[PDB]
Amino acid sequence: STGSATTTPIDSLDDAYITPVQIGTPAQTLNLDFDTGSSDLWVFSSETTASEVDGQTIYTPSKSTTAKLLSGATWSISYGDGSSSSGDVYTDTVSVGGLTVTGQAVESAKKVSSSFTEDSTIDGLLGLAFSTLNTVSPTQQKTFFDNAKASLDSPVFTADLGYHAPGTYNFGFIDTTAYTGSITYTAVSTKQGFWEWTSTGYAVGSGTFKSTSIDGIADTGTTLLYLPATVVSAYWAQVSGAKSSSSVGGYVFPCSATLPSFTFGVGSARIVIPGDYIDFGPISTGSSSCFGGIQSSAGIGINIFGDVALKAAFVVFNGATTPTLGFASK
Repeated sequence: STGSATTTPIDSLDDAYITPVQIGTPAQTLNLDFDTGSSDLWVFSSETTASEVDGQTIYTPSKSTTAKLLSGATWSISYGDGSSSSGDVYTDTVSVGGLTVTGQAVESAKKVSSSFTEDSTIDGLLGLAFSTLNTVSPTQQKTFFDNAKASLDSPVFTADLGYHAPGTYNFGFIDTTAYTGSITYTAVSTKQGFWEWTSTGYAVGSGTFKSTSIDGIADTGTTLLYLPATVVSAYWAQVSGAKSSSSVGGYVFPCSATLPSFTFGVGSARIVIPGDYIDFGPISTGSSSCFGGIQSSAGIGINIFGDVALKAAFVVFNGATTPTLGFASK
């Protein structure tokens, strides 16, 4: 089997991408944030505290003839940005782009933090990291990809995120028309539960490539590119007037500036992030200070190849017995 679904930016800055997902019988379609940095499929639901729902579409398990309470199971998750959610669990039929999994754990939110309530465009998350990170207790549950894997033509999914445009998540096949040149594959460590890999270096603009190992994760659920402070300083030093602002929370730059590209290495190959992908716009409406899309990871504990980096590439998440990541230009 295969599946193929369009993913659409939630706003004009590509802050996140939503993909329609069919849950239950008859289908209830919710727009979920596919997140290769986490491993829970959770939704706003008829059980979510009413004051914490503000425009989202909810899953109502009582209206699904295939929903079953997973008795005794609870979940609770906290994300790198400080947001969180928790609740109980049903199993139900879940389909993405024509690919159907029966008995998928659907984590029903009883509580969500304010950032989720305040974003009416995201109805939940669909985690695509390794199932060892799933938070369901006392019996950890498998991700959608883990459940679908055996049925897929090939045990892979691909992320093809658009810049200011829709893109595609495919499951079970690699669309050879969706990229240019060849795909370069690189080793993955699953020891932390992430799609963790080692970039071979970077370049700023037309500058010389610096060969240096940068361990980080491929995370579709994080907006920006978070890299070591040395690398980030070298980038922003090429933008006149750019500075790190403690009050804003990272590097800002004059909105009048033209940004240089940023290149990252995948083995001997190179992925170029155009400068315009690094512009996240005014820090507040009408401001001439703009927020940068490359930020320091020094306070995170891990480097993160978020959407800024991934949307410059066609990315293969190879879930074979020994997983690997592939990157191609497009």
